[PDB]
Amino acid sequence: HWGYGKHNGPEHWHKDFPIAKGERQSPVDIDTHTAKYDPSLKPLSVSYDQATSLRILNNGHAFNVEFDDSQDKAVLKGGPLDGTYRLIQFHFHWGSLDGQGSEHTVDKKKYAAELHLVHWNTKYGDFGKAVQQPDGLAVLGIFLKVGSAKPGLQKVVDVLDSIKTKGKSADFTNFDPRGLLPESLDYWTYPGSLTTPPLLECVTWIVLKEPISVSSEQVLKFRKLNFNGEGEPEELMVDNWRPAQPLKNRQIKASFK
Ligand SMILES: NS(=O)(=O)/N=C1/NCCO1
Ligand SMILES: [Zn+2]
Repeated sequence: HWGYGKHNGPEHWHKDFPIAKGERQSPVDIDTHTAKYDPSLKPLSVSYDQATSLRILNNGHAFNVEFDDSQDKAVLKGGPLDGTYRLIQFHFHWGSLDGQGSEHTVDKKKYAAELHLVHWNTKYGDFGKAVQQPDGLAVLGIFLKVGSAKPGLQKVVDVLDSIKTKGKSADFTNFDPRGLLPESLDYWTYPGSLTTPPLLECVTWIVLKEPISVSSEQVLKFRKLNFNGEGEPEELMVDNWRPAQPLKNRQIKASFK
């Protein structure tokens, strides 16, 4: 199926998923001089104090930390958003080397990794219905640079040995995603898509300006995961990012002056 290799990676996805060449694909390069401060942006609200994490899964493309989204427990509101968006999962994209890994870029700069906190608009009832809507999803994107360790990441790092291969999962209750956030909530926003197949154009992207720092040891452990299943030849899970796509008829707005 689809993946990140030379024979099934981003250059091939359009054959099964023609929206790959659509009008609102993600990620994009964020040209900081072209982005415009938007005074209509209401304050952003990240309310994760009641989050209920459940499980961590290696899905063959990345690992997902999944949340109970059966009630408004961890929600995103404000900023460009109308209404309430419920956290369903987070995951990362990362590189083989520290100089690449992020999906979005900032003035063409690539970060070592990028965290995506995925939320769905509660007006549509379920995630599956939300992904049939142009305002179905909101993804909070956070860049990772290598420097000092991120303490709130370490519990994720330490469980990765138990989900090495595709299809493995582990309990991952009582994880607090507040520990993955930078100090500032300044952000850029634009309308886009999922960055993995099926590449659906349902996402309001909110990309924080401030990266979090993680240690070289932390990202090195991401790179020991495997794309393959148990019993198959080892394919390290690295370079699971889609490059920047054409901006087309979009404007990136900044929340900050
Ligand atoms: N990288 S991404 O756009 O968050 N992609 C997905 N796919 C399912 C939900 O999030
Ligand atoms: Zn993602």
